[PDB]
Amino acid sequence: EDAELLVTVRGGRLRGIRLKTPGGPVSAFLGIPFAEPPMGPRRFLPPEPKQPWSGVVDATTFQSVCYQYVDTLYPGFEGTEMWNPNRELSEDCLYLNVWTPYPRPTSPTPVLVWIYGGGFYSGASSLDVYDGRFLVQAERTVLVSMNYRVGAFGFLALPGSREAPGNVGLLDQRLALQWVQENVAAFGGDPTSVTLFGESAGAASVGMHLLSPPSRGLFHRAVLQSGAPNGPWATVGMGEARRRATQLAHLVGCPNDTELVACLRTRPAQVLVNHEWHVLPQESVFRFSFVPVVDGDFLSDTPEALINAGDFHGLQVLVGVVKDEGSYFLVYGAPGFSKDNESLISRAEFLAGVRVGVPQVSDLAAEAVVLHYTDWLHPEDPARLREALSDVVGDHNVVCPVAQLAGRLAAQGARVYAYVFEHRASTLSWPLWMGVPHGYEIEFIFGIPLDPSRNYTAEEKIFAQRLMRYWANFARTGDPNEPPQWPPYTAGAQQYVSLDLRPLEVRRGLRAQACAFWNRFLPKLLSA
Amino acid sequence: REDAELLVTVRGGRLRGIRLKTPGGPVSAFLGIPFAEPPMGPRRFLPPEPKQPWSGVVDATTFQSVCYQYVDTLYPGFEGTEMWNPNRELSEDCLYLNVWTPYPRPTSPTPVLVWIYGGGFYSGASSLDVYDGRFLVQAERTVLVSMNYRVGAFGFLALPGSREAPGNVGLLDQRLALQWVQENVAAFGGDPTSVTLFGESAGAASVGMHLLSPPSRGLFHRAVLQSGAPNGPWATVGMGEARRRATQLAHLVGCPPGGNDTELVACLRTRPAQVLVNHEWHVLPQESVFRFSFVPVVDGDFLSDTPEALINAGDFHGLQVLVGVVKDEGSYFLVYGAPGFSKDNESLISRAEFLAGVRVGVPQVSDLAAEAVVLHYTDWLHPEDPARLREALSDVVGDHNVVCPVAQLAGRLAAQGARVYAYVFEHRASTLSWPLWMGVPHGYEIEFIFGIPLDPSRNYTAEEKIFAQRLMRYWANFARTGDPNEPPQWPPYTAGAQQYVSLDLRPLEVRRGLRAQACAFWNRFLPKLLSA
Ligand SMILES: *[C@@H]1O[C@H](CO[C@@H]2O[C@@H](C)[C@@H](O)[C@@H](O)[C@@H]2O)[C@@H](O[C@@H]2O[C@H](CO)[C@@H](O)[C@H](O)[C@H]2NC(C)=O)[C@H](O)[C@H]1NC(C)=O
Ligand SMILES: *[C@@H]1O[C@H](CO[C@@H]2O[C@@H](C)[C@@H](O)[C@@H](O)[C@@H]2O)[C@@H](O[C@@H]2O[C@H](CO)[C@@H](O)[C@H](O)[C@H]2NC(C)=O)[C@H](O)[C@H]1NC(C)=O
Ligand SMILES: *[C@@H]1O[C@H](CO[C@@H]2O[C@@H](C)[C@@H](O)[C@@H](O)[C@@H]2O)[C@@H](O[C@@H]2O[C@H](CO)[C@@H](O)[C@H](O)[C@H]2NC(C)=O)[C@H](O)[C@H]1NC(C)=O
Ligand SMILES: *[C@@H]1O[C@H](CO)[C@@H](O)[C@H](O)[C@H]1NC(C)=O
Repeated sequence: EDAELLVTVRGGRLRGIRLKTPGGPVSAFLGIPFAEPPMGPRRFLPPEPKQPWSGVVDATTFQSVCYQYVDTLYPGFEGTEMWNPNRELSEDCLYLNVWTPYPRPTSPTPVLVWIYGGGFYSGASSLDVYDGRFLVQAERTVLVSMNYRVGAFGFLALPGSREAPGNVGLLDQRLALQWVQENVAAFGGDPTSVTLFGESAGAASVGMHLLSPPSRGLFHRAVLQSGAPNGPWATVGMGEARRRATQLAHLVGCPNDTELVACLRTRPAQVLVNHEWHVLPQESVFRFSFVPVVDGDFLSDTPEALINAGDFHGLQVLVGVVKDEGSYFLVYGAPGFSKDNESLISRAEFLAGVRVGVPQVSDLAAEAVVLHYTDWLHPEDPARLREALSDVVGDHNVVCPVAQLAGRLAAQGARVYAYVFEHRASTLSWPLWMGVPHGYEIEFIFGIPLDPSRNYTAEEKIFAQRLMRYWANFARTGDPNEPPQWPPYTAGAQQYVSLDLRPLEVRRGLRAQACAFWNRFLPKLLSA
Repeated sequence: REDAELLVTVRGGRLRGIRLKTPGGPVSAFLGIPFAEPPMGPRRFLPPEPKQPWSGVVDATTFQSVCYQYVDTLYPGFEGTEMWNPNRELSEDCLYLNVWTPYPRPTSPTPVLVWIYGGGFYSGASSLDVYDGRFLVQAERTVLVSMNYRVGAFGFLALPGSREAPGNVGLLDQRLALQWVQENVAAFGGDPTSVTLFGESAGAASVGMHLLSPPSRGLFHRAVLQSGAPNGPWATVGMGEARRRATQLAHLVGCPPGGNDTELVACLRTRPAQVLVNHEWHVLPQESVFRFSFVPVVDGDFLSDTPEALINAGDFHGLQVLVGVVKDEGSYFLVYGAPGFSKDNESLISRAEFLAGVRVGVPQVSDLAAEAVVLHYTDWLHPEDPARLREALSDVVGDHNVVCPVAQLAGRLAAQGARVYAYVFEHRASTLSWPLWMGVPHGYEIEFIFGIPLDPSRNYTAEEKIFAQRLMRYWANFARTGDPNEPPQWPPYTAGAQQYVSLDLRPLEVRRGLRAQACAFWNRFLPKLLSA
């Protein structure tokens, strides 16, 4: 036996596995139970701590993926299958993973905690693109990632009810963060230096832990990649959450809240998944059925309101976006779009796409979108319309929520660093018209290009090593700079850097003109 | 001993004119021809009546009186403002017109240009030096006509429905002059079947209203709209708001001691003309720039609908129009009420003064609408740069009142059968007395259209004289042919390509879009916003 792979947690003993990287070995502890399995009567309920076990838990392989919808838009296509579950689905899915250097560190080592995205309806810590071995070897951190419940299992809410209070998937995350505080030192990690990082709904999750006091004591720094808690998709009101939960029950043959949840608990998990998309109020892209609910407990107010009221002195945040946030989502419902065409849409398709990408707004609000995003010297140019609808979806859902979060946090005491990721991977299987699509900086942050079995260029590996150094520099010090400098983002100067194969370039404004529309004017329009 | 060239018989009787010297040769001028009975006493606020025939010879030898009007006092003695102020005595006896013709008189019928001055429907006169028609007639051998029309309350006070102050009588003054041209211009050598209206600011709005009023449209064949359009937010008023303004004016001068309309106007008619002028600005609903108290009223008679609706519903096949704007339409107006502005300094305003100026420049709109304006005209990478803010507020006022109304009319006329030519005038005269930050201000293309640089007593450069001769040729070519191009080309403006040309000392340059991004806000979105 190898003593470096034997660890005792508070719940008992674990057996890890030695992993190889091109830079040397890494210790991995995969599939550590941190909660009791949320099954049967535990479905929809907050997680409970895993009870202690005798013997040695096998922690040499990833555990099951939480039950979720499986994308079937392009079967067998690398660009979609890389996000699909790579382990069997199960409601017994509340496990987390710890990578550490080999041999295990003997001094407290900074901890990175990864929260995956997936629109709160999908995702897994076991995805190849989230493999922590390269970050841990290159930058000598401890990396933790957890599975959390998604879809109805994590976020179905009948607000005020106790059988389905909502946001339990966020409580799964919080329980994992409490687990890190209590046990990460046994792996060499420093519980006093925990940096949360996450992408899309993972970034939204990070922001929500920033705005929920019970979570704030469990970490010290935050990274939000291509997502924010204050967008139009990451939260839902109590009334609409109840309507969606009630329609799902009807769609699966179920009838007060007590009897409703009891009937839902009798249904196979896959039956809930098969009706998940049909509780949305309209055809759309970038909207998900079961998301965090604002009900006064986990979030005592809207994320917007909590961001505006917060004192954020002493917090450092790293936030950013990819160059083309909107393009990926257009093939999931915007008319005229496909990954196998040029998607050169007409004005009619553009106008129809605006209602799909900006759903549930008045005709006047939609007219305002069309005004801002039309070039009135080229109102019908297909290439310009394609780019414009990509901008609509990306600005509305990602760029402008991130810009507002960054500006408000900076103006209220936080040190913010902002980036735009502008390198299209040579490996990218999506068509050229999508540019740098949503999600495709993750493989570089995790050092995946260092994997020899993959086909990245020599320059891309150096680029990955640069990004891993920025991220780990930020985790260690709150400052990504290697001591061309990366300046903090401020509400006035609005400075950010471009991340690509070229050295850092400092620019001003995260789509400032467009985001003034989404963040300043449009909310006034919807009030009246 | 008389000169046969200076004697003309019109339908009302005989006239005697004068021979005008010009740098290029002699011109015949008949200045101060009565075309209506004097609208005095009981005739105040009433539609004009045709001038009754006279015996003997009327001396049409000098400009007649300016119609009674407010006199600008913002910068006393400043050439930039005094050039627009009355240069004849003020009088309600002011319905006279002017005819310039070549010397000797043309033998074959000659195209006619008819000028309608601007001045916000509250001021102006055909006698202003800058409207001297002698150079156009000499250079391009056309007949030039200009008329005085009543302004202010005398021309546009309206108690809608009443026959004692029906409104729009200043427009009826213009139409009667136009009827006079149809009936009499051939006696001067002019061709009544080739008449081109042209005007600037309120004169341009007037031209457009004659295009949209069937009884006027039969009296001309082509139109030129300089820096103005009938569909602007300042050029017309609704029936109720016109009544409110008339009733408030009467109240401020002691009438009645609202109520009965006949009683009210009878009391108004006893008030001295200057007393009404002294309270004219007090009836506006708020502090503003580019808003005028008494303007054409949309009451179903002269205008059967709003100019917007008439433009959208009209068939304009067989019409040629020439339209355009100056480069900085808004700047002149900011010193008349926008906080922080003055011709004397650089008017580098603050953000707070910019936001306050938006409400002055876009008066009587909801807070939401004002927010939309601020959104579109703020550079959110430089939201507080004083120079950018000054320029932005100029664009706000200029796009809202001139550029975008002109662009809407140009686009709809073109799409509905008219041949349209569009320009942007971008030469700042060497003699301009306004400060440099104002750029090319509203109204300062006129002197080049009328060829004023050819006047020996003024100091224009030689290139500006050549420029002035170029523009006169464009305008006269359009008057003769419907196309400013001489028999680099000036392409027609269409709703798609939206091409226009730049007028300056360099040869014509073709460009696209009359501030298309901005005017989409004003012409397409903002009306939708004001509807809920
Ligand atoms: C680009 O493709 C889209 C989507 O079409 C799908 O993908 C291709 C395999 C193609 O062969 C289509 O049959 C597929 O439906 C096209 O938009 C579709 O057009 C069809 C036929 O008119 C219509 O039934 C679908 O509803 C449309 N789908 C969407 C999402 O709009 C689009 O026309 C193609 N672009 C081209 C050819 O330029
Ligand atoms: C509104 O007022 C006019 C005012 O005319 C009055 O005529 C006399 C009756 C006298 O009161 C004068 O001082 C006024 O000037 C009315 O029009 C008059 O009506 C009278 C009688 O009906 C008739 O001879 C004429 O129509 C008008 N006389 C004039 C002009 O001398 C009008 O009827 C009033 N309307 C209402 C509803 O009261
Ligand atoms: C630019 O001038 C404006 C306009 O008014 C000036 O006031 C005179 C006293 C004189 O200074 C001239 O240059 C101008 O005619 C200034 O704004 C004025 O400021 C004064 C004093 O605070 C105030 O009483 C007026 O109400 C202001 N007028 C307006 C229209 O707001 C402005 O301050 C000047 N800009 C500078 C000095 O940078
Ligand atoms: C033209 O020049 C002379 C001075 O040389 C003088 O008349 C004046 O300054 C200028 N302009 C006018 C209108 O007189």
